[PDB]
Amino acid sequence: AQYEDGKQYTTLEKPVAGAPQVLEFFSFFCPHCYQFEEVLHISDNVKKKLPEGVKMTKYHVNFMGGDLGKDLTQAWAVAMALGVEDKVTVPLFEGVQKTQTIRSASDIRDVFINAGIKGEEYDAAWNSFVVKSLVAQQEKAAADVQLRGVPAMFVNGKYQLNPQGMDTSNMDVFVQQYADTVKYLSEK
Repeated sequence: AQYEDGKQYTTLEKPVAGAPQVLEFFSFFCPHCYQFEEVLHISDNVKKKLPEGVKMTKYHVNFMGGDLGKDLTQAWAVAMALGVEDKVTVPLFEGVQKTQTIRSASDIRDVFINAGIKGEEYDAAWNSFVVKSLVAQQEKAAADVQLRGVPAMFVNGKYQLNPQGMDTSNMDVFVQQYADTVKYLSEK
């Protein structure tokens, strides 16, 4: 076939019922994730090729960066609650990997403040049970597929993207192949 199990994707031997249709995992400590976001715009280009009626979910993970890694998962929960993913994703990545000015929860907080979220609103979200449940969701979803590496994408809780098995001579071609694969798996 042109799309083969083991090549552009792998199949989970343990299916995840009720899973989000497109589920993506990342970490702000994850260098390929930085590439995926800043240089490749993977999530974007995937959505651009997905059918209608498709919803797209992105979760942060705890297993990188220890204490600050977890703070970041709670911050991403806040980001999701306030609908401000698109205002903090780039400064969080750059703050962690480029400038290295993110060293504590407070530095994470400054990113939101500078991006215009109000201190009051941020702290309220940060401490809210709506956010706690959203942290639980992020952890549960990762647990459901026994996740040990990011970046990672799952389709219908059944197929996992396999970027290693795609050509990387050309960034644009890598992206369109990646996205087309998601679309194929989507219609499976």
